[PDB]
Amino acid sequence: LTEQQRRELDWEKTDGLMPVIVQHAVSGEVLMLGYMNPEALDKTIESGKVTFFSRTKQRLWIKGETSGNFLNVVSIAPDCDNDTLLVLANPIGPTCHKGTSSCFGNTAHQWLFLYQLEQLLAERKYADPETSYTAKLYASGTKRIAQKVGEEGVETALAATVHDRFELTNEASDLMYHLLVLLQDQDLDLTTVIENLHKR
Amino acid sequence: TEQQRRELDWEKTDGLMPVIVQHAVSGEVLMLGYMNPEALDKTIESGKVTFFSRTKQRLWIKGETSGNFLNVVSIAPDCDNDTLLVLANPIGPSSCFGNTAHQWLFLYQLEQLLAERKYADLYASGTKRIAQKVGEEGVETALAATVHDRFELTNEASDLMYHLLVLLQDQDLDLTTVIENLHKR
Ligand SMILES: [Mg+2]
Ligand SMILES: [Zn+2]
Ligand SMILES: [Zn+2]
Ligand SMILES: [Zn+2]
Ligand SMILES: [Zn+2]
Ligand SMILES: [Zn+2]
Repeated sequence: LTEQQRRELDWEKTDGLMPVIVQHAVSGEVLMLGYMNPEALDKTIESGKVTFFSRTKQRLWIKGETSGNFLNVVSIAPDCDNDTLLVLANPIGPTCHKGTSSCFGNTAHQWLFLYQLEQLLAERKYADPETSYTAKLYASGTKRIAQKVGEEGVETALAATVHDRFELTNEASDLMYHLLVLLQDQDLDLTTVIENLHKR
Repeated sequence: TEQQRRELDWEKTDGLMPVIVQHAVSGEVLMLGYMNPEALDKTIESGKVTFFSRTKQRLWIKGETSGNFLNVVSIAPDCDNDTLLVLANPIGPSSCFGNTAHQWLFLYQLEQLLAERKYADLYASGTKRIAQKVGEEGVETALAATVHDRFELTNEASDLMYHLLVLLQDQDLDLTTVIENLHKR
């Protein structure tokens, strides 16, 4: 937030309490909505931790003050008419008091599933070979996982070349699953790949 | 939903519920508006996002000025029932929040741009040439992982994703269709 951006925030239209959307800075999941006054926004900038004004306790509260689940600020932006902020943040622990990542429960944009799939495949690392197909892959060693990425790339190429769109959909799915596993096996992740793509 | 609307905390929000609109596919936050109970009713029945103007100016279907409507996919309350999250599909341009975007949004945008570059100065070389790039970079990804060169593996996985998007677009598919396919398994 530039100084002039903060000058243009419409506190009078919001009656000194600005609605603030907190979104996961990587996955795009909407985590919560809270409210800020000028001092909450200022403490948010200075500390790097999302800080709200609690009308209940009529005090500032850094989200995580009593839970341990903080939101590390990555970015802050106003909307087109300056009466709502979007904070992109990294949660250190789950955001909702129900033990789950979002205060909005189980409604999620389509692409979130890919991120959740990766998360699941990254938990199954180092968690014994009949828990899942994934764990047994992990146990097979890097060479066998890479072998499946290679095979699935071949199947994807061939199904496209034959113009069998339904087979291309399924082999592309296989490719993605095994690529996720292979990246996890090498201490990487799709986020790293997307970043590398972004730089180019 | 029945119970969910029974349980919305209309009194806490002085009759006006904050409403986050988020792209149903990509996750981009598009806007924040406000809804009174009739605005939410009209939104549910019409399938188009309908707000109540906070200044004074009546009900208002998003797009009744511009042609840019939002088609409802999903509506959820947060945990203390004083904010709604609406997932919707826009029909007309993109976010009221400027350039800010979560990291994975870039993948979605890359796909879009790749579609827009069917008409530039790979695509022209046929399905076979793209499929060749996919197969070769699968090989290179497998080899780089196998020798534990994480930098090369990052670059090769990146090539592989980019060309996979090109191939899907070439066969009138996209990564959203693949993500949904993985979902149903
Ligand atoms: Mg390559
Ligand atoms: Zn606004
Ligand atoms: Zn919550
Ligand atoms: Zn396959
Ligand atoms: Zn709660
Ligand atoms: Zn709430």
